[PDB]
Amino acid sequence: HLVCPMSKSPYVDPHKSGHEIWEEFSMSFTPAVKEVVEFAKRIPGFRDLSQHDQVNLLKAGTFEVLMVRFASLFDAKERTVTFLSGKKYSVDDLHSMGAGDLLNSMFEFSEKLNALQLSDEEMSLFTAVVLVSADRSGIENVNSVEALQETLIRALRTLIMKNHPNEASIFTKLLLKLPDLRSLNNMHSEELLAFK
Ligand code: HEM
Repeated sequence: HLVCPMSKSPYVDPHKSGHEIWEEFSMSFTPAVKEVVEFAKRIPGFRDLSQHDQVNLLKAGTFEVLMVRFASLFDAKERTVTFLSGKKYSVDDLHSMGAGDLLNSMFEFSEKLNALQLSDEEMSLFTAVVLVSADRSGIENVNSVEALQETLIRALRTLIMKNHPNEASIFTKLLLKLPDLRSLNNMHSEELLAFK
């Protein structure tokens, strides 16, 4: 089994080589990855970062961007995960196929985010913040990335205050999702790299 919803299905043909399995999986997740690249190019200040820092932000942050974008695949009420094919699998079945604490943590994350029911504009600006907030270990011009982060966070505060003048705490709640995403990213990378 391959219990990642970026796949078309969690079932693996055991008579395929590791390479064929990855190739097929890549045909499923690659369009999503390319969509994050096009999204990043549309953050105006992103293009002013060095080419190295652009690539490194995408390398570190693509997972967190997609986690936000695809939080709606996790239906906490139905306890189902929708895979990129549109097929749905119960949490129980996925656990029997080898999913565990990480899947549970993503449900918890998605439930809390899904429940905020952000508008498209709010979700899009939050996602920009997520990308530019990516792990900085690979970054050559930290101050430039921090400046862009600050600019986007200010825009997000302004948008949230417009849209939620009596619930400003939504802005703080969104910032507090950043270390949660970093945790999901760390745990997920461990699972990704352990895949045999
Ligand atoms: C291109 C991006 C991604 C790749 C290449 C990838 C790959 C993988 C691989 C190889 C595994 C281990 C599968 C197994 O052992 O059965 C995994 C686990 C998983 N991934 Fe992904 N993934 C990606 C993005 C995402 C995203 C964006 C999400 C959430 C929206 C996600 C959700 C999950 C879940 C729920 C698991 C199982 C967690 C558990 O074991 O409890 N993946 N991923």
